[PDB]
Amino acid sequence: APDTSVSNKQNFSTDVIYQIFTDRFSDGNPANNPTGAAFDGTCTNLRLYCGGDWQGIINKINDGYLTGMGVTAIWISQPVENIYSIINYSGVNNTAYHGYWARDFKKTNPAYGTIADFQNLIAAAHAKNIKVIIDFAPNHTSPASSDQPSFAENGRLYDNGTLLGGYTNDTQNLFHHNGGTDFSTTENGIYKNLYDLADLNHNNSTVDVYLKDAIKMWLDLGIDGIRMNAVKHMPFGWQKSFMAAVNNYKPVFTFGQWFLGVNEVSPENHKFANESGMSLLDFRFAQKVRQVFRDNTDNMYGLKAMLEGSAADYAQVDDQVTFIDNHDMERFHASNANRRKLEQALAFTLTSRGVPAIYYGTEQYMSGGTDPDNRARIPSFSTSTTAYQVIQKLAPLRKCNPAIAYGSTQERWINNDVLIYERKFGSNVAVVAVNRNLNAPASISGLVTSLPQGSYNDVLGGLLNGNTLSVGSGGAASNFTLAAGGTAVWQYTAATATPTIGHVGPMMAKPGVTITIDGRGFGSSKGTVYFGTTAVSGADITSWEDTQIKVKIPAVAGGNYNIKVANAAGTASNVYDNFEVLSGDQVSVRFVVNNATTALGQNVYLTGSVSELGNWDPAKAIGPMYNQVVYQYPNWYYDVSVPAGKTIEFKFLKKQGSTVTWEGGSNHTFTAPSSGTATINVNWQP
Ligand SMILES: OC[C@H]1O[C@@H]2O[C@H]3[C@H](O)[C@@H](O)[C@@H](O[C@H]4[C@H](O)[C@@H](O)[C@@H](O[C@H]5[C@H](O)[C@@H](O)[C@@H](O[C@H]6[C@H](O)[C@@H](O)[C@@H](O[C@H]7[C@H](O)[C@@H](O)[C@@H](O[C@H]8[C@H](O)[C@@H](O)[C@@H](O[C@H]9[C@H](O)[C@@H](O)[C@@H](O[C@H]1[C@H](O)[C@H]2O)O[C@@H]9CO)O[C@@H]8CO)O[C@@H]7CO)O[C@@H]6CO)O[C@@H]5CO)O[C@@H]4CO)O[C@@H]3CO
Ligand SMILES: OC[C@H]1O[C@@H]2O[C@H]3[C@H](O)[C@@H](O)[C@@H](O[C@H]4[C@H](O)[C@@H](O)[C@@H](O[C@H]5[C@H](O)[C@@H](O)[C@@H](O[C@H]6[C@H](O)[C@@H](O)[C@@H](O[C@H]7[C@H](O)[C@@H](O)[C@@H](O[C@H]8[C@H](O)[C@@H](O)[C@@H](O[C@H]9[C@H](O)[C@@H](O)[C@@H](O[C@H]1[C@H](O)[C@H]2O)O[C@@H]9CO)O[C@@H]8CO)O[C@@H]7CO)O[C@@H]6CO)O[C@@H]5CO)O[C@@H]4CO)O[C@@H]3CO
Ligand SMILES: OC[C@H]1O[C@@H]2O[C@H]3[C@H](O)[C@@H](O)[C@@H](O[C@H]4[C@H](O)[C@@H](O)[C@@H](O[C@H]5[C@H](O)[C@@H](O)[C@@H](O[C@H]6[C@H](O)[C@@H](O)[C@@H](O[C@H]7[C@H](O)[C@@H](O)[C@@H](O[C@H]8[C@H](O)[C@@H](O)[C@@H](O[C@H]9[C@H](O)[C@@H](O)[C@@H](O[C@H]1[C@H](O)[C@H]2O)O[C@@H]9CO)O[C@@H]8CO)O[C@@H]7CO)O[C@@H]6CO)O[C@@H]5CO)O[C@@H]4CO)O[C@@H]3CO
Ligand SMILES: OC[C@H]1O[C@H](O[C@H]2[C@H](O)[C@@H](O)[C@@H](O)O[C@@H]2CO)[C@H](O)[C@@H](O)[C@@H]1O
Ligand SMILES: [Ca+2]
Ligand SMILES: [Ca+2]
Ligand SMILES: [Ca+2]
Repeated sequence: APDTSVSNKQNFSTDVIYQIFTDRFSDGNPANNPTGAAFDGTCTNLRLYCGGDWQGIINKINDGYLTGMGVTAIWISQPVENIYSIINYSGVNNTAYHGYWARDFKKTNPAYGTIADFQNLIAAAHAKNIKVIIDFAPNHTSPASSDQPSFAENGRLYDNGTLLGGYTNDTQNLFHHNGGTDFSTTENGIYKNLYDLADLNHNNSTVDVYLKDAIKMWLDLGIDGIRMNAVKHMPFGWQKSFMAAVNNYKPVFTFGQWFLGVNEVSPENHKFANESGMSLLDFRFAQKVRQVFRDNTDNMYGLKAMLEGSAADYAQVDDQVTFIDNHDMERFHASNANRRKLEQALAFTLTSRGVPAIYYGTEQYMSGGTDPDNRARIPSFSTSTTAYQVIQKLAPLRKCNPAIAYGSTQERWINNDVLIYERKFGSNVAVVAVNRNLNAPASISGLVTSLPQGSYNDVLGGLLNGNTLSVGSGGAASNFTLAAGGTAVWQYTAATATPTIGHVGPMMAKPGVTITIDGRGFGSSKGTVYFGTTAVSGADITSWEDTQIKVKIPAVAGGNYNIKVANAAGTASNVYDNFEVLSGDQVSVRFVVNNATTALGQNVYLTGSVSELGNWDPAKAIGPMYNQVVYQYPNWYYDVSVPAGKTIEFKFLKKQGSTVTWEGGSNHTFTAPSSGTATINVNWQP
């Protein structure tokens, strides 16, 4: 199938995700509704179950609501069994309607449906060219009272019905007992409880092996993607090991939730997206959008800065899942705000780089404050809304115009309130004009584009007061007036002659695993694939078509390789960098070094004889390591993904900037577990 096929689990850049709060979408089966104090059929008490389930999703998939909108993928609440308790938080009853309080990762949440129901949902979706993404929160189980065991379900973790352990009397140390996080530091938010939620200990072999086995069941069930909950609250090294487990089995597009506040630009976050094996929800993008289009706290120069910066900071900016709101923030549409603000933010998002995600009901102009007022039941299934039509008109462009799915992004015209940007990929172009100023039109002169000479009709058909464009020679557009609150889209599509790679997934795996290379101009006859200088052709190239190529990763040494391809004629494509070839199956190992004294600003890192540890290159060292929670300075610790069963030599370094101090003596050595976890403890050698 082609790159845009529903069968493409490794690429969502040509799709448009619709995030569904399962309980608040559609109750397709009243028979599975919880009862009594745990239920409110009228969905007035937004903290109880409202009855929304998987059958309801199936129904809306079958009645054209989602298809008619151009939605090609859905992101649903965590499907696993949650606790059944009703939690009283200061006179307020609560339930796990949101699916974030897991109790058994190998079972379904009855409220949502059964295993069969889930299977039916997968089949119904795939039958309508709709991919299924599931939320997965392996950070914790549920709320628990380390003091009072009778509280809730004591954060009890079950394994397909078999109790593994609870928060109280945690002799096995399935959980963390480091108190609660104040979000003061990254390490603080990782090894301490998220609120009162029982923090799972991924360095516990039973926990590590359990979770990995769990996701495998869901993969076997047919999921096309994973949305990892609170990734900034789990060990990065462990998550890499988790992603390797997924990629080395059945790779599916995975993105994590790493919240970013207004104006927050974090290198840690960039590094995670660039090296974890998963992408992220674009909070940087979402927060700037809200400033620019919703709150009026930044102008188009901020949007432009975000677009340029993000393209340079994220190795795979096209893998970042964009959005304008979600279940953890005020609904984008303010009760008395001008609807055009939402329509414009949506139009911008749908035509921008990455993977667009639309919070359910956005298209019905739902308003609401923070939890749980942002999770009201969808008020209508109308297709006549302006927002609904904007999506219906733009969403499909991600499939028919590779410029929008894989194209670069360039600012072509700009001022305080106006942004005109261009997307380009092969013989495809798209230009988007946006005037956020709802009371003042703008005069556009001097606009230059990559569009071929001619007249271009607004794809939105003037729905958002757009207009026709006139392109002359050199691609210079004739003067035009951009209406107040105007938004227009102009495009050009044609067959691409030369091989051009627009996407690669997954971006991290061990040799032998099959990767998907998408783009255009590959030709119909098998060509060549390059991993760095290594050439791959013939049998290992499972399939080759103009837009998609499936090839097995060659048995090259672990490392970072640049991906390139050549058509049958020998014509080379562009280079898609940052591909990580694993040294093999991975395991999460905790490295601990004692007595590593440093000065303020100086940190300790880990370097080793394998690519997973940077092959002795300080620039590629692992860290900086932690020294507050699990161990205290001068003791340092860190959880790293390493090649399972390999004898590895390592050493520690002290670094300030790029200046590096090597641990003295000889190399430390150890053999990585064949499965599960392990902890290596050593003293820093002078
Ligand atoms: O059971 C807990 C909830 O679980 C479910 O939520 C999940 C999220 O849906 C999921 O997407 C993900 O999101 C979390 C993310 O992983 C974290 O990194 C972090 O993300 C950022 C956060 O979103 C930002 O808003 C911000 O937080 C700051 C906050 O904005 C700021 O105001 C302040 O917060 C303090 C409040 O101001 C103060 O009033 C008090 O809050 C109380 C709260 O009022 C009270 O009602 C009670 O909260 C209950 C809640 O009412 C319940 O509904 C239930 O929520 C569950 C959700 O419904 C699920 O969807 O349980 C809650 C907790 O028991 O208690 C609160 C605190 O005791 O204190 C606030 C904290 O000081 O400061 C914060 C921090 O700066 O920054 C974050 C990044 O640093 O949080 C995301 C949302 O939790 O994971 C969730 C967990 O599965
Ligand atoms: O949340 C706290 C801060 O978080 C963020 O900081 C991160 C850093 O930016 C990042 O680089 C990294 O830091 C690591 C650092 O790089 C490593 O070197 C290592 O540090 C260890 C150090 O090498 C060891 O020598 C030792 O430090 C000793 C230190 O040498 C010695 O002087 C003494 O320290 C005393 C202070 O000198 C003294 O002044 C006082 O400290 C006060 C502090 O002066 C005061 O301002 C106040 O600090 C605030 C701070 O101002 C706030 O901005 C906020 O800081 C956060 C950063 O902004 C974030 O970027 O909160 C702070 C807490 O109040 O209060 C301090 C105490 O009241 O007393 C000190 C003790 O006598 O002793 C120390 C200890 O032996 O140990 C170092 C680590 O223990 O590790 C660093 C972090 O682990 O990571 C940071 C967090 O992720
Ligand atoms: O492929 C090459 C090697 O790559 C890998 O090596 C990595 C290290 O394992 C790893 O630890 C890290 O190294 C850093 C080190 O940990 C830090 O401590 C520091 O090192 C500096 C050191 O602390 C300083 O004192 C100084 O070293 C001086 C040394 O003390 C001094 O005696 C003299 O060295 C001479 C030797 O004494 C002498 O015996 C002879 O060495 C022979 C060697 O005995 C013989 O076996 C053979 O060596 C092979 C080696 O066996 C192979 O395995 C292979 O090594 C690789 C490592 O295995 C990888 O892990 O190649 C070697 C060379 O072919 O042949 C040797 C030469 O005949 O000669 C020595 C020099 O003539 O002088 C030195 C310098 O004054 O400096 C050190 C560095 O400044 O920093 C290290 C990183 O720079 O990373 C390594 C990868 O870079
Ligand atoms: O003509 C090329 C020129 O186009 C854009 O410049 C605009 C500018 O953004 C407007 O604010 C206004 O000054 O009109 C200019 C066109 O004359 C691009 O921004 C700029 O990079 C480019 O050179
Ligand atoms: Ca139901
Ligand atoms: Ca945690
Ligand atoms: Ca790249």
